Amino acid sequence: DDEASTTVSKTETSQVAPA
Repeated sequence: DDEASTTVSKTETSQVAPA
């Protein structure tokens, strides 16, 4: 829930969207 998009595909590219 840190990055909004998804739990599944939660990688570095996902983490970049907040930080």
